Amino acid sequence: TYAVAFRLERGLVFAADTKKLQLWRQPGERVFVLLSAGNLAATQAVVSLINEHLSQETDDEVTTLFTAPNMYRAARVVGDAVREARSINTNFIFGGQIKGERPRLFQIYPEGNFIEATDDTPFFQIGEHKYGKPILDRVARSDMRLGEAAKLMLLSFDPIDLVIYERDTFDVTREKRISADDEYFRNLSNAWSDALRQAFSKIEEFD
Amino acid sequence: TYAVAFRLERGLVFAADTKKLQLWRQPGERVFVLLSAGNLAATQAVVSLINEHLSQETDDEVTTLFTAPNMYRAARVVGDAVREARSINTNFIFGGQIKGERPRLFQIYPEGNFIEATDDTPFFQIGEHKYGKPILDRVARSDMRLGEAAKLMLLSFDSPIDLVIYERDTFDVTREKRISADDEYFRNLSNAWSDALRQAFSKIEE
Repeated sequence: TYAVAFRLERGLVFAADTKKLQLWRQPGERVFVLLSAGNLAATQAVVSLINEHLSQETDDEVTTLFTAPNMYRAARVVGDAVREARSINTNFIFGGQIKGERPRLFQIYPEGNFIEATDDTPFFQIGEHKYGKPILDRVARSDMRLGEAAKLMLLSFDPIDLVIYERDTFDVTREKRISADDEYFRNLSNAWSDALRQAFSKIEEFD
Repeated sequence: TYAVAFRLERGLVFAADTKKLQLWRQPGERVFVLLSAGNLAATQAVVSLINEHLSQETDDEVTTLFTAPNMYRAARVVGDAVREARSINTNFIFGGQIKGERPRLFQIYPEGNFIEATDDTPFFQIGEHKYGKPILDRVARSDMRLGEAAKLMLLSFDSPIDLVIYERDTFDVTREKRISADDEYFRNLSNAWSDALRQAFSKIEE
């Protein structure tokens, strides 16, 4: 499998093929999205540990997703789960927003350490292969619209769960599953062939 | 690691990143190119078996690269070496031309069986990741110019790179060079591709 996420000024966009996209939410206060591109047992193990602490934790000092005061602290909670799940290979992407702070996006490595998305590096890719990485490197900007980034991300896939998180909304109203049978996806793909052909036609003319 | 080849009306183009590109030739008569996407030992074992039959073969009925009457028969020689090398799990690409026949291109699997390039899909890719497959699927044409195809192969890859261009009916390979990352021509082409992609994406935002 493959998954990809973008951090933009207007918010966050998450995409993963076929659940590979996991959602936590306290209405008005916080939203979290975890993307996975490992095996099904590995995703469930990490999700179960996160949920165990939310549902059964007795110790007040242990930080959970719902007591984390900021997104860095929340990323450390997910980092702990990813590390501990190995006891029960691939990276995870974790992003979201807590009230009082900007939306933030992280890539979690197997040992629980992570890196954060920046202005210069506004997206993360996970899976066996980082599909369409050159197209993202060349075209992506942190000030693109959420719908524009969603389109660019879908063209890098070559059944897809797509989630657009709008900054300061604390919900996932703009969520959608996109099949091969979908109408707009085929028409977008057709337009992308013609545009790439025209683009390369100008490259061959340019020389 | 990566290699790619194109079968065009005007000839053949071969590319591999960093030899993983191997040449054989008889002036005016035949030319062959092997591309590898495995370790040094696997590539070396296959090449050494091909050359062993060319240099030391006592049995005249055994087909070699220089006795093969056509490129299908030449591909079977390479297939035998690829299979026998595993005695001493990566694909190879094999292409060339023998006098009296069109240029032909093949992808060899680990057991020595192969498939030939058709004009529907005029290219092969081998390695861990088939880098740029979607760009090649969308843009590649069998009627492209040789330089045009080479540019598409490098731009779709978007990684030095060893490149070989064979012109149809010449039966020699001269256009062979190692393209570094700092090369000024590849820089200018890369910058033009970014802008062309940005223009292309701007048209689909609409």
